[PDB]
Amino acid sequence: SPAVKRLLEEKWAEKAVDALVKKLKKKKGAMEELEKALSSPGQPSKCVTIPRSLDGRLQVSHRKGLPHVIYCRVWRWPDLQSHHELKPLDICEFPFGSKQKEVCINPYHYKRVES
Amino acid sequence: SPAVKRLLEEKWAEKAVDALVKKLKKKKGAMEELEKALSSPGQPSKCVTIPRSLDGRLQVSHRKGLPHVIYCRVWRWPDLQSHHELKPLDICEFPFGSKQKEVCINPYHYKRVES
DNA sequence: GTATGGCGCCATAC
DNA sequence: GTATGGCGCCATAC
Ligand SMILES: [Zn+2]
Ligand SMILES: [Zn+2]
Repeated sequence: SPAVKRLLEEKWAEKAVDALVKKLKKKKGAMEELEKALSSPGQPSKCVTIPRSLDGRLQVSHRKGLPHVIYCRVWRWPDLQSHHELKPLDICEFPFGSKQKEVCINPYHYKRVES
Repeated sequence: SPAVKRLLEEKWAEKAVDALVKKLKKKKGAMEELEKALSSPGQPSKCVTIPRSLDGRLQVSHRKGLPHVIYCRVWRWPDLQSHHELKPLDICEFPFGSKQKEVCINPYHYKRVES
């Protein structure tokens, strides 16, 4: 209940972290990994995963988009448009490209590239 | 293209009339019936129908709600909450209650009842 | 029971 | 081809 506020158009992201924290409060020690990672981009951070839809897309308060794009745009670049502006760092084990069963929504595992 | 502007949070209704006009430009003389009806509540008005979903609900720019509630709230009471505040007039042949195959979204075929 | 909202699937706009 | 968005179906909150 207060985890959402601490992790935090504003009312749409609020609905998005909400969608997220519900998935993370269920995973083991998962909320903890994320709270630390919002603090330091340079400090090492563990992967925080959510399940992957067949589509790839995640729908949040009736808007539908890719998960790492969503949570980056909540926590880093609010002007972020599409996944092309994103690229995964070398740190991350479950990037969106990976097509693996889970997908990392830790916002600092990706850098923004304006092509 | 200009029909939408003439029939006309504002940018969500704009997306809704858009969803609508596309269905009406396909029906025969249907756009015409609606243009007249936005003018006069007291003047007699023909039914303007759209298809009915099994659910009943209509999704518009990612929000989902009942059709007569949507188009009433666009064109009459913007503070309208649920379908309980609505009741169909005696004029209408395809009210939402009717569960018929089409459904009348002419905003003036319904009156608002605060219970 | 009713209300509400996401996902897989599909249809349509570039 | 990629992007985008609605509907039927289902799962969950009252
Ligand atoms: Zn990662
Ligand atoms: Zn009618």
